[PDB]
Amino acid sequence: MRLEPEIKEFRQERKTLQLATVDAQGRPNVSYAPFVQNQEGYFVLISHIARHARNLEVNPQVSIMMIEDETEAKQLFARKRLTFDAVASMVERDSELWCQVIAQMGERFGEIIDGLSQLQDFMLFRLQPEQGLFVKGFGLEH
Amino acid sequence: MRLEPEIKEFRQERKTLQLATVDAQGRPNVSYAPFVQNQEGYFVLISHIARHARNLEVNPQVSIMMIEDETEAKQLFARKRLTFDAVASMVERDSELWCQVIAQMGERFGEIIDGLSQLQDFMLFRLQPEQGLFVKGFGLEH
Repeated sequence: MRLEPEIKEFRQERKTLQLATVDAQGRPNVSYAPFVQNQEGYFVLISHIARHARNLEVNPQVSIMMIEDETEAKQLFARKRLTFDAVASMVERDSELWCQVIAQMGERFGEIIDGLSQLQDFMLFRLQPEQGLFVKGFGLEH
Repeated sequence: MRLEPEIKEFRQERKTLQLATVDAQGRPNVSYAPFVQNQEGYFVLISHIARHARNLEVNPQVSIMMIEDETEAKQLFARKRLTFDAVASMVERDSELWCQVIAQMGERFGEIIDGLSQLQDFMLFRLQPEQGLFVKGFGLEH
């Protein structure tokens, strides 16, 4: 497959981001979150109870990775993946952006989003890429 | 399944760690690496060319996650997973621990290890847990 269409198929199939966040003193945390993406950036809906949400609140930098499953990988030392760093911003509840992304998320993930989007500790973060994109295992590399 | 056997099964079946590292100014990076574990800690063999290896060298804190695959998860918003923070240290090439761990890795991962263990950019890091372990999706929770 050609590079560009393979990237597209991958972004459409993968439902989760792996995230590296940091607290105010720069202690690292790794976590994951289901996501949707659109013209405004990548969006995750996560719990303030968990560290990654409290981290993105105080220190709005994230390293993001979208990666194929261990069991799907031809080569474990070369998992097909897309990686990029981003700047995090919280999305105001019930704002126009909020309603759009929640809608999108419901469409991708279904009923579950109904409950989650009601809970006060669940915050919506917009993540916007800034320093490039790394792509491994696509096109000529597949 | 009971908690303890379910954890045992997971660590045996899961072959990579997802890593959150930080550079000298505390900027996050997300990555992954095949691992082995033994009584000396968790071990990953990674390239100094890549950011995570240079991060671990200069700022040796890391957040580690072992996580079930996306396509296998019953619920995407509750992927079964183990998470822990750790301290990293570099293992001296051709030292006793190096030879011990390379043999273990070759056993888990096969001949690929023969090549990587000979590339000078590939370094062996020991990751040791310092602040307990978070267990999500096991035993009574399953």
